[PDB]
Amino acid sequence: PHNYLAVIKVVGIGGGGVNAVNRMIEQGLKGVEFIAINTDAQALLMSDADVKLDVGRDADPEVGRKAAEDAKDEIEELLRGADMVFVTAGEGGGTGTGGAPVVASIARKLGALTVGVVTRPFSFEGKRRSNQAENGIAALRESCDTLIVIPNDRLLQMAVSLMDAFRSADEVLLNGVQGITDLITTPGLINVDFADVKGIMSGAGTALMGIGSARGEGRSLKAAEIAINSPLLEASMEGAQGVLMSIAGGSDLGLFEINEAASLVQDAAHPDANIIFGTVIDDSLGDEVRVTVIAAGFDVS
Amino acid sequence: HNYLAVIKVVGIGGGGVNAVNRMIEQGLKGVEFIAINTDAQALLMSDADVKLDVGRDSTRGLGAGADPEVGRKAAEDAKDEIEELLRGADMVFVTAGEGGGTGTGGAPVVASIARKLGALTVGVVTRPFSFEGKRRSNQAENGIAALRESCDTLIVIPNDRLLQMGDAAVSLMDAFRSADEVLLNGVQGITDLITTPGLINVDFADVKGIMSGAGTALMGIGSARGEGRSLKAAEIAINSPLLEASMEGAQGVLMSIAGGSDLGLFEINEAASLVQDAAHPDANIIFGTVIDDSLGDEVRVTVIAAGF
Ligand SMILES: Nc1nc2c(ncn2[C@@H]2O[C@H](COP(=O)(O)OP(=O)(O)OP(O)(O)=S)[C@@H](O)[C@H]2O)c(=O)[nH]1
Repeated sequence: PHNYLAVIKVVGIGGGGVNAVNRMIEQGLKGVEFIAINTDAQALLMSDADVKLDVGRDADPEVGRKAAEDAKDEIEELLRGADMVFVTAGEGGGTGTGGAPVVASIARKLGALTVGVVTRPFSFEGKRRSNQAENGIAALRESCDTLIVIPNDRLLQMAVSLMDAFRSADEVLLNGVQGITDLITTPGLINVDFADVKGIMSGAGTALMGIGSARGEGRSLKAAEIAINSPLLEASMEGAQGVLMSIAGGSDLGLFEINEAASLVQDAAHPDANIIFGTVIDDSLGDEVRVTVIAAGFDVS
Repeated sequence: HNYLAVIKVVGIGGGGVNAVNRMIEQGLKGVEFIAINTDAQALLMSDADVKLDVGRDSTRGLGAGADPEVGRKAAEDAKDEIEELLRGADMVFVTAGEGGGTGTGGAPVVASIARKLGALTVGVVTRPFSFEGKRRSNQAENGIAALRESCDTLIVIPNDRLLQMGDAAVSLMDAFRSADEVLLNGVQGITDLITTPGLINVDFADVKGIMSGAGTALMGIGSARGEGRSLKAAEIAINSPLLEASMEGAQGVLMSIAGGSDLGLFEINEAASLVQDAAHPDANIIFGTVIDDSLGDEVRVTVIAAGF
């Protein structure tokens, strides 16, 4: 599936996934195609995504899986020609959890680089029966090139109130897509080869994410140090066999400070890691920079 | 506190969704608008930020047939989904016209979810006009009782009182537009204190303090222009037919006065002094101001009375 404009499709499925996609649209995530797949028969969350599919008209993960399988031909036509496909059921469970692995499985058989994004709920939300959430991860993992896992519990170490906890979760979920897609789609001083992104993420397994932000003097080293040490990475970093790092910032981000952060991440990473590094121009940020680190794979000693 | 409060306004059922459309058309700022209904077509014409169609198999997109139990089940069936839309709100408004199936039965579900999450939860609903018939009146009564259980504060506006206000409504359509406007005035009279304060700043913490667990409430509205406007608008508000002449009895009162950026303390204080004198001798009264540079020489007073 060769392209020089990388075709990136972002699929939100189920109520939480469509809601995640609506937030990306509302925040102006650029360069990707949004697809909203509703999986529930009794309700429909509307969306401004350019492409929409209501497979429900026909809160169990099993119900979502069969609804998605029932619509496999339509989903495939929707995904055909993508170089990369993100799939997420977003926050909360339900039918989207059963549908996401089917979308992933189809994207991968098509040859797209297939990236799942899945959240672990906060421990205080309790647990609905049969271990559903943890079976959704395992199903998603069997059919993704890379599954990015966001353990929401680790956000309470980044003092957090309940509303702040929920909002922090929504924002890091949006970053699990945007951090990577911006690096591919929006030019910075340091640009990356999509084939290198593919070499890092194809068949790579589960990955964790870290984020950091800083302003003013020494901002790049500071934000990179926060990101590399993020509790959301759960110390995945020293074993990771593949590391992707993106620095978003204004047009005036200097080569020297860019290179300082690049050097820090190479020191932090396993000696044998592939490291993909680049920058993103976002003039809306003033003097803030924002760093995303994706750490994929594991040390096998 | 420098805290940025997140406010979500839910309209559920046809009347609630039309009220939310009116809030959007009048430029109410600082809040996210959510529309919930049992009719995919009506929702298509909503301008809300989030639109959720519920009860699709039970109603097949034609509303609850005036049956509140149908509306309750459609909302409850979509509880996890509604909760994920509300997650993160500091304050939630639930607005509807009581008396039909979708709003009557579904509003208490929305409010219970928001309350369980700990958001300050404010209902703003109408009673149907008496000419709509006794079944709608009874259904609304029951829906209001259920909603009151789920809200921190529930503001109830009787549509019958609207007919004693303003000019004689030409037509059913204009009367319901008047209902839309008063539901907007009830939401905006509170949220603009938080989102666009004037000289006397009443913030989210202050509003939570007086509206948490306050119970059933009434509203009055008044506006005037030119010389003596603040005293005039405040007197209209506290005599409002909507307040059912209950200002004297209220032990909790929130008042907001909106005016241009040149609304000054003398004027503000003249209106507050008027309202203090008409209030219960033990009333807790919070006075706040709103900047609204679109108003001209006009000021708008809103009074929320609770604690009877
Ligand atoms: N504010 C406002 N209220 C309305 C409007 N139309 C009707 N109402 C009031 O709202 C009440 C409930 O009507 P409506 O909201 O349309 O029903 P519903 O909740 O959607 O219930 P349904 O599914 O059985 S049709 C009516 O009895 C009437 O008093 C409107 O356009 N704006």
